[PDB]
Amino acid sequence: DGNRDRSNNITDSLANRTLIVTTILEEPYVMYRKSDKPLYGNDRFEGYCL
Repeated sequence: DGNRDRSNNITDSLANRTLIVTTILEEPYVMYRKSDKPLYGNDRFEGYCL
């Protein structure tokens, strides 16, 4: 078998993986959001990278 060699418009396996990303603090790419409440989760930041 020479194989069918499938190519898909969207290449993801149902998106069942948590991407591991490391970041640093730099304007305007990364900063804390302006709030007076404690920050939690993945939304403690904002900027171009997010």
